[PDB]
Amino acid sequence: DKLAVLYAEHIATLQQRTRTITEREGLEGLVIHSGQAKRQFLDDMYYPFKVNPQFKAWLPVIDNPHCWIVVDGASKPKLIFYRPVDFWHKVPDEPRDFWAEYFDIELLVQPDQVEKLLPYDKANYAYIGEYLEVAQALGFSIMNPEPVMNYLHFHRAYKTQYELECLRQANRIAVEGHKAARDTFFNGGSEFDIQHAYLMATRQSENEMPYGNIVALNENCAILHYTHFEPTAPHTHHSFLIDAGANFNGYAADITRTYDFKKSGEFSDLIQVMTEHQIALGKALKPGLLYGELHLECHQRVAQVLSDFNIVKLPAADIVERGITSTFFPHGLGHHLGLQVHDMGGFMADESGTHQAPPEGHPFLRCTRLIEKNQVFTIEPGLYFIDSLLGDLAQTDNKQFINWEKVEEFKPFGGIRIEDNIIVHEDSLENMTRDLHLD
Amino acid sequence: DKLAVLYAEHIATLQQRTRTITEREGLEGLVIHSGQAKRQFLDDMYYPFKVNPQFKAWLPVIDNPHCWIVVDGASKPKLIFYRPVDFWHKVPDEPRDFWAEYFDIELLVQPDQVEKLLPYDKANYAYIGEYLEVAQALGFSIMNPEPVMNYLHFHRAYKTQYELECLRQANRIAVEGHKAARDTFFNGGSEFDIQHAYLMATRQSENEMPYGNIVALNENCAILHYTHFEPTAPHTHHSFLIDAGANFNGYAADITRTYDFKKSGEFSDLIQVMTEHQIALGKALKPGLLYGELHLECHQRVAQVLSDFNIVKLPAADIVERGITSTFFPHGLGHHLGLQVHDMGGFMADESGTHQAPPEGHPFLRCTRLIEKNQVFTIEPGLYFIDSLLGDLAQTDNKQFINWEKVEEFKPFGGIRIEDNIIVHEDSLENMTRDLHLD
Amino acid sequence: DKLAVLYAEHIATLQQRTRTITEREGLEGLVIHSGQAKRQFLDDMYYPFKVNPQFKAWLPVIDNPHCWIVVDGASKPKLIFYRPVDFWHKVPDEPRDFWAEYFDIELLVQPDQVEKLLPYDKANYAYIGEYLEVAQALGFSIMNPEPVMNYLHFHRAYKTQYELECLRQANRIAVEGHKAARDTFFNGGSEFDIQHAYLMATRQSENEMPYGNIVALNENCAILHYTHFEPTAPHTHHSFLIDAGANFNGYAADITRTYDFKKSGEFSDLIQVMTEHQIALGKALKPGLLYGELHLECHQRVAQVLSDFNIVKLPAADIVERGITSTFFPHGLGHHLGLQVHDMGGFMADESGTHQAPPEGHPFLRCTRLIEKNQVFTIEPGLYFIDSLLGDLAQTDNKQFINWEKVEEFKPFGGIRIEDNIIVHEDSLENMTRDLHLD
Amino acid sequence: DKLAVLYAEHIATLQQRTRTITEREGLEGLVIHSGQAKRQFLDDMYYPFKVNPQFKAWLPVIDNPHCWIVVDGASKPKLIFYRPVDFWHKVPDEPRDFWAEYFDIELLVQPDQVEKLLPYDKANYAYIGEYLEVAQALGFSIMNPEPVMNYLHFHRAYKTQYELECLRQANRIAVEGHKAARDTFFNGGSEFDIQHAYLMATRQSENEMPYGNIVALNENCAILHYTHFEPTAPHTHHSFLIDAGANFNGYAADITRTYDFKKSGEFSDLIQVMTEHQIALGKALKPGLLYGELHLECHQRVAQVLSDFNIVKLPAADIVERGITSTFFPHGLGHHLGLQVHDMGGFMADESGTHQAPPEGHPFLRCTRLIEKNQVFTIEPGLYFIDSLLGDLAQTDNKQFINWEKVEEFKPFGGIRIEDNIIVHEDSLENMTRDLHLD
Ligand SMILES: [Mn+2]
Ligand SMILES: [Mn+2]
Ligand SMILES: [Mn+2]
Ligand SMILES: [Mn+2]
Ligand SMILES: [Mn+2]
Ligand SMILES: [Mn+2]
Ligand SMILES: [Mn+2]
Ligand SMILES: [Mn+2]
Repeated sequence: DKLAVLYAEHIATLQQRTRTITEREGLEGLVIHSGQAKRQFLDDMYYPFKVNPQFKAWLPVIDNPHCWIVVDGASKPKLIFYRPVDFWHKVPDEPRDFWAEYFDIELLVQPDQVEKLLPYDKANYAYIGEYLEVAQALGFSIMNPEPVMNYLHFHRAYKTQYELECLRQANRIAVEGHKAARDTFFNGGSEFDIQHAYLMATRQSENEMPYGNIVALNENCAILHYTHFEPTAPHTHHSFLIDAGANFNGYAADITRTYDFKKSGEFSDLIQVMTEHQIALGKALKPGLLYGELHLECHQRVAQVLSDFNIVKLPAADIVERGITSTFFPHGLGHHLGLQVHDMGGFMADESGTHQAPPEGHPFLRCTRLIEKNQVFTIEPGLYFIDSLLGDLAQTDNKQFINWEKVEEFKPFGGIRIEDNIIVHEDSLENMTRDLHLD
Repeated sequence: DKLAVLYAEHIATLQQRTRTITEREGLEGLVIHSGQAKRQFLDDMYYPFKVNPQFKAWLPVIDNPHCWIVVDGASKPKLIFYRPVDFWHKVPDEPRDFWAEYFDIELLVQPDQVEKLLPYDKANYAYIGEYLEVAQALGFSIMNPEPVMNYLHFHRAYKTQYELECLRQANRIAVEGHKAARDTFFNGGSEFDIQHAYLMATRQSENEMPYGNIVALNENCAILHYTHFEPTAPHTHHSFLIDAGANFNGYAADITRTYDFKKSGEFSDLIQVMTEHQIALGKALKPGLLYGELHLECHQRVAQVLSDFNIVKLPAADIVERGITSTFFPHGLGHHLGLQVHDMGGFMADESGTHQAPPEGHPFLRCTRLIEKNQVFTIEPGLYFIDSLLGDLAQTDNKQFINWEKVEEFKPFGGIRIEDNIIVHEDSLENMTRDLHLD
Repeated sequence: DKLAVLYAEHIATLQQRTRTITEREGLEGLVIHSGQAKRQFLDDMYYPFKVNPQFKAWLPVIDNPHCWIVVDGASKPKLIFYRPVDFWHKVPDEPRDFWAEYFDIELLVQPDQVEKLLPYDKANYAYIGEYLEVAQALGFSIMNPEPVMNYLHFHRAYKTQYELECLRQANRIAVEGHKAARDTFFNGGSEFDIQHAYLMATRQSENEMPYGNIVALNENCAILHYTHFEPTAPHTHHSFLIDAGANFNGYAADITRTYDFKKSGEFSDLIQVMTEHQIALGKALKPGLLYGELHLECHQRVAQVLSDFNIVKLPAADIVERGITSTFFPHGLGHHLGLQVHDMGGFMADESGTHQAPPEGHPFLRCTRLIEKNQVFTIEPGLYFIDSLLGDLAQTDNKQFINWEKVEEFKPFGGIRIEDNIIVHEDSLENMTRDLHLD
Repeated sequence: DKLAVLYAEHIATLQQRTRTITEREGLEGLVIHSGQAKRQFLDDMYYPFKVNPQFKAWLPVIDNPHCWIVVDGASKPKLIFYRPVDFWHKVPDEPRDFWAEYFDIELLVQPDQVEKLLPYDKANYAYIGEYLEVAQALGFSIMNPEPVMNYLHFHRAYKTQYELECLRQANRIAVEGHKAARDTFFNGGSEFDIQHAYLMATRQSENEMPYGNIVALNENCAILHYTHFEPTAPHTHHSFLIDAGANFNGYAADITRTYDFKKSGEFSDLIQVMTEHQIALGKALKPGLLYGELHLECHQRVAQVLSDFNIVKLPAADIVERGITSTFFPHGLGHHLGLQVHDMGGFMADESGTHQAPPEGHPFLRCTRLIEKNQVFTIEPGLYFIDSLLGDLAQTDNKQFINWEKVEEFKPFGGIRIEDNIIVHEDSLENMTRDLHLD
């Protein structure tokens, strides 16, 4: 109904985008491959299927390989839809969903008989997909050409109204998970118990999550890419960090929340100050401003928190210029969000694919691109107590400046990250995460 | 300590098998590659890791890519063990578990720094792994030679005592899952709720499962490769079929049970009668018998049930000779079980790789090989009410013989399968599943 | 094959222990004598053969005298095997059991032709055996020296996985006995019929039993060391108490069960709660705990049962404080079990041999030693109505605290003992008896 | 009542025998020790009690150690009777049996205090017992003096009218036993099953048996000291050799029978012929004939059977001269029987102890002594096909003579032995075995 309608402009929007770049590069159209299931070595099991982002761009079909889109930006889009008819599979209906009518559908019953339903002459058609050799075998010659990719990847930054609804919906699901996650941390459950409380509340499986959820207690908070889910709970609960999203129609939420168990004490106050910095950095988004500048203001804000709590025995500004903040805040402030979690385009200046330079002493910044309307961002300010980095700084001459007596008090809490998913409109911001009553 | 003691003899066995086939095929040794992480197309997210079965045949390291085993059956096996030390990950400990003692362990910090740690001259070493291009770049020319793969796959039928213990231990975990899934069925939970109770009880995540679990309610029970998990319950609970295992040290369990929701009933009775055949089929495993024959026996048994219950209006003997049983029982009785769920060597007559022909009527049978001691099997007799297969039979000259009214009564219950994991001993059968008092 | 595989580590372990103690005490090795058959005074009949425990420690040859072991913990163990070849006995083919390969076996034809095969200079060998006058005669000087006996007896508490499997296997057999014995009790069989049913089911003779079975009906249950087997049944069957085990490869089961003839009654109730105390006392075994204390914990469990059943008219705590419990429960809770029923090392705190003080309440205790993993225990809590012991309590201060009217009610039923055999693991207890599903 | 009256003559008959030898050797009397329970090496378990034959020659007390008889052959004998009073054993009744009134009974409650109930001056008393060390401690100087031993042993050959009833009561029991044994053989029971049917029917334990029953099937029959009891039955049933007795009041039976499973064939005929010969040997007992000759007569009969059946080509008498009957009949013909199975005196010429010479050909014989009245005997004529002896025969110049094709047809049946317990009278014979109609 609501989403169904917003889709019509989605198509038109893409249809145009296709026309522009097809006709510009001398192509008669694109052929976009959802992809294939990957078989495990020597085995008859498969890896969980992951759809070509460039395919699901067009429609919410994320769970079906051997699917093909042919589009030129002029003719109605033709879709080749894998619907096999074996007795061991639930024979699903012919596509009668909202997106169906917007495509010329042909049913493919066996993955090898595609070679007939694709254009006879594939000399001016671009294959957009992973399986290069499977392409060649079919007749294709042009395969993922950089101008088409660079161009398509630039305009992915600009979401249609359909996309923006999808992302809103993804956050709604995620937020529900986060509440169930939070509640089981206060009951004293294990990492494993929490992860499965989240999945339970989202009503999504481990493999539907758009990224592997990070569910950390105590020290594990500090570990940024903490994958493991400890089945037994710790002897004592101090801190809980969860970074977990959800899927809707190919679009990802991405929400991080840190919690103190005692709701009081130095760590409790540390999160609340960081929250203040987060929300502020959340509102600082506006078109015209380069994303890199918010990243510089984040280091400024952390430096302040490090000064005020006497983790570092220096004024805010001296902490920044010395390069100390990077030990406690080693990662980007955030990134574009959408079909892919770390979404495409966030480094680009123009549709050619030209790189937008990163600032000051942060040459690895994820998202540096000029903020515009219809762009969706993450805001992930972090403050961590990581041993390997604290160890590296201990060797460095800055060692004298660090209050190690304070650091050691915090190590059992691990660290903090707070992440929201923000839409930038023309004269307003839509904090999708905070608009849904998640503290 | 028990597992540890069995493991010395595991190494001795594999060293001997390795010495036999390397000598036999003119090889100086062989190099077994754990595998790599697969990056998703155009993305920075990866697929879940899946260790090379040939790698995990040696030791229970299933979570670690960029690991290499160099082995000739005479020298102490060399283990190149991936252990990166980055600040965003929890530093893993140097391998110190029971198996470490049995390998000369060198640590590998960067995957591409492996060049220096493999044999200088890879002339007569066979690479065993998925990643052929990498093998070539490193200088290997022999890769997965059929003679070696066939030999190893043949002898994988004969479990060491180490392996049988692993498999036992796997069953033990899976049963905890089965118990919890059953209880939540009888409390009127959804397919999803059930699945997540299984995960909760076994304390293993979705991707730790040896295979995608099948959690079906009522009508989904007839769908053999049912993968979906309905978040919402059906309105009325009739039947529940769960086929789900567990991992221990790289060895799978593989258990199916069917339940009726009501205490009693027609389907209730069909379950227990089917259960009676499954036990008897389980007991009919005896060395020097061709598995194929038990499959034939299964068809006889399934016929008797179809006759007795008045689903088909013929005597059991007519039902087999008319071909009717296939419609209700279309798959194999079972398979070898081990490192792989459909384990290697199961179609083999000898260690060259030569096929053992299956029975005339069912030429698509999995397990055809001569039963022997120290082999582990499944026994999955089934009776399903499958639409596409029933339709097909309504077209044939057997339509008159089917009680379509009684077939319609059962359709809401879907189908039945009951699967156990049995080790075959010299003068006894150990039914790992039933020893654990699951019912 | 399972036990065969475990044996390897067994030999290793014993070798290590031998080498440790033989070096420590300046011994070049030790000689371990199986024993001899004892002739009956003035007769040409012999007593039944009872192999030296120190001999069977190494291998399961328990029915052969004139066998010798020479070991230093380093060189391959020598076995002098007695193999007489006269027409009047069945000459079995040379040793080819799973243990053969581990020994340099030299055949002995005549027991007095052994001096040829033993070390010429016996100065630094210790003789371990009973037959001292034979030791001296062959040239031995050191015999059963305390330093060595003590060491071997201390580490006998730590069972190899082989030894644990042996002990499980003995329980398997014993349990078959207890079922048959229980059954013929309920069929109104005599003590003699029960015994012979036990032997019939265990498929072991009287002389193969690791101890003289206790098989007691009615009032005989009150007699702790009841060796008689009354051939005619009593007039009424009230109670039955069987303490009986089995042999496997030289290791002992030691199970006790008591039953009421009617399933109902007060005595019946008493069994049920004694059972519940016995189970709990079973689960209370833990590494880092003096068995001593578990003995006391029993006493207060016993008192509570006497309180709850109007046998003693005091609150639990005072009952144990007076010394009332020791009349109804006049023996130890249990003992180490292994090669010997009351296995060695039970009361030592160190491998020197020095004692482990019993609690202040009782200085009679068999087993006082600090519990650890890979140690096997009996839990024999009991409550009896012995006249003699009740007669002494009549002649003391606490005489007017007892319910003589209630005691006479129980005296037809004799008493209760409930004995299990439990292996202590690191983070679990394995109750061998109850794992086999004898109630 | 019946044997209660024959006891007084028994006592008296001994009182004389004593007086005679005590007077003659100049001793004030004898002290006869029942014995002691032997402790197992390093253990708290004991061997089963075996009573001093000399102690049980007076009365039937076979179950009780630490009993002492003081007897001079003049006064009424004294009996120290072990009667402990502890809470772990049944306290039995003060002797009130048919022998108690003939002894001045003194009660012993603790073995340690026996040197106070015995004579002050032990200088002129002989200790008769096994425990030479315990004697010295008590003060005895004379121990087991040969003149006395030889005398009592000589006269043991002459049974009192009491002793002859006892051995009649033992034979009654054994034969019930033997019937069960035969029945379960035909029913296809194992050696173990047969043995326990025997013990069940006799209502006596293994250790109550006067000797180790020999229960042999098939090829085991050829084995003379076959002690094993095979728990599983053999493939096919052919033959069955049992040699098992019983006990009454310290007096042994000793009966052997052989059977054929088919009641027809050549082996069935060989038994039948051998049992005629056996009965004819059992009738050829006459006072005044030296047993030595019966053996020779025996050897000449077996010879006949070896010529009749084509085992040996030669005629009866040549067989005997060539010495070849010692290959098929290599043991004695029989022996005196009483308190001990191979009873005392059977090699003695007179009461001094001088040995009666055995027949020239066979110095290796038990019984050589002249047959007289009141002397009980065994006749064990045997024919066996023993590989050991038949190997010694084929490597001599008598190979040619025997029929090797024929022996190989009998080897499956092993051998034959038939044994009866006969009282020799003045003008009659009393075959106690066959008088109770066992065939
Ligand atoms: Mn995130
Ligand atoms: Mn993010
Ligand atoms: Mn299966
Ligand atoms: Mn399965
Ligand atoms: Mn015990
Ligand atoms: Mn016991
Ligand atoms: Mn005999
Ligand atoms: Mn005899």
